[PDB]
Amino acid sequence: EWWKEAVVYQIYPRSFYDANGDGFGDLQGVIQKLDYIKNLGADVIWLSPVFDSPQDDNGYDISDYKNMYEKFGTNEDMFQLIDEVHKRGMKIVMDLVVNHTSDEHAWFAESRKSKDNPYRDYYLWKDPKPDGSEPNNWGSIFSGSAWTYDEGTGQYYLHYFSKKQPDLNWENEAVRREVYDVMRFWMDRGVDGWRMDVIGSISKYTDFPDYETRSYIVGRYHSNGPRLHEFIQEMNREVLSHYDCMTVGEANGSDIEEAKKYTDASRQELNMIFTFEHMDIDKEQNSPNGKWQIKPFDLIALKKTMTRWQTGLMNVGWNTLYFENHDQPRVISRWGNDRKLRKECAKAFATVLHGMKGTPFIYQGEEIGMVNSDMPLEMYDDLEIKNAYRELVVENKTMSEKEFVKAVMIKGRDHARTPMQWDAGKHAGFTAGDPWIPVNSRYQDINVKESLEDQDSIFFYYQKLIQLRKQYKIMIYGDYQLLQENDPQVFSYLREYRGEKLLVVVNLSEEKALFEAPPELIHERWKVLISNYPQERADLKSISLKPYEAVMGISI
Ligand SMILES: OC[C@H]1NC[C@H](O)[C@@H](O)[C@@H]1O
Repeated sequence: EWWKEAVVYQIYPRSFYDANGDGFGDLQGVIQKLDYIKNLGADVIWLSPVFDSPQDDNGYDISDYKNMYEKFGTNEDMFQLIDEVHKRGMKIVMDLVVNHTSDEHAWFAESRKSKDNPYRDYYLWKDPKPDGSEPNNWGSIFSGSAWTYDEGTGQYYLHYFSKKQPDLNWENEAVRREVYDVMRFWMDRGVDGWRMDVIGSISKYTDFPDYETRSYIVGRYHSNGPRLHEFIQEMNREVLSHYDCMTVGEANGSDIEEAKKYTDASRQELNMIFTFEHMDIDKEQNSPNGKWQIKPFDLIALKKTMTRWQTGLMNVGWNTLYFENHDQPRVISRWGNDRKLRKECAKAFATVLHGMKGTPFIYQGEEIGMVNSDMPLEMYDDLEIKNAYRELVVENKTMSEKEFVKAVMIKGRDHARTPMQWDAGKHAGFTAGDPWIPVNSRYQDINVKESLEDQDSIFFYYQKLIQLRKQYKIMIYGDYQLLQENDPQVFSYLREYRGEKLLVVVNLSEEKALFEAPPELIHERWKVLISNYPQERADLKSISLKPYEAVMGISI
């Protein structure tokens, strides 16, 4: 169970480091930056997908599971990376993307040819309605219908994501066997585990029932299908049980009850899952604009949600801890201050997360406080934006252009995908060429070089949080109790382990706040383990908190 004690660094490789100068981050670039990641202190790297792919969804549309996309390199580069990771005592986790393939995968190129093609049932084909329309009213996560018509065979195929991402038919045992072969191919070559892309979607309701009623709907049927956990238990039996591996499922649609199904060790499924419930607190529940209908940051909602996951998986299963990935904006821009208080704010969110029970995930650039971009809408790359613009602004007019732009400036996935900022030179030192997407305009002030030269950097704060997790067993194995539950500024909680107490107090606001210890804790003596402000005190019975002040103390 080394995965319980791990800290994971997530790499989005096309934006991490470009070794050959074409503006596209590559595998040799990752290799050159492994020493940086090890010095930070992560011991597991999760690579977003580098498999061959036409890049309709930047690698999450896979056309060959057993070869690299040309701009990342060759399998020989991938094998070298695996060796270089292991040489440094680290582990490498790959992205398993098996809810769907590219429509340019050989399986689909065969499948679509005819209803009697041997690969026809590798995907999900349905007749039109009598009037020619789609089999049902299901929507794609990237706007529009979940179905696309094939003129040649007169049937629609299903895609929860883009039209170039047809969903695999997991009802077909041959499909499941192909997936397990891919897993064994890579695990036999040293891959230490898998992050499983939208694993909550692999089981469908084969009736494809309409949602109740907007033309296209995404809801309860898009995840948690009737055979989901049967399939994952099979995957464990056939593959995962045969390897010393780590698994994290990207569990779309997960609540805390579903998380127990996924992560209870006695169920022999996965080690941990990503949920979206803490990421969902700033969208309206059921707007036609989905994620783009933004609500202000609500700390009470964050506290209640994260607390439900800490208590729900306190003594069974295991949590993941994240605020950032390649699908989320920079958290300090989204929910905090990314200007005069950027360093304090970045360290505050880091303290909230890393003081909890679970496996922390650091997204590339989070550890230096990277921020959202001011680039104009036409410089965004993500197909999600182009498609939502068409549906929400042009066709349905449920958002004005101005409000859509404002929402994309807060939540667009490309705020995670601008190049990693290594120094204040050209293109922040990401590339000698022309980057595939613009470098954030603030890179001269925010970059790895200045971070390593500044003892007060966010980077060294993250490095210390990781050191503390390795030093203080209470951080890995202590229980969890929310304090000051209804305080709208202060996120405070207590971990307990073998008579020790860990107190975490974080002001997640720009204004002065007040922490008062619960009365039974007022006479404890504390050693401050970390704070984003200087501390010289052993009593924490009341703390007058400055903007974004974070304190972590251990009882003595
Ligand atoms: O594969 C579809 C979808 N799954 C979730 C991934 O994190 C996201 O980047 C991708 O677009």
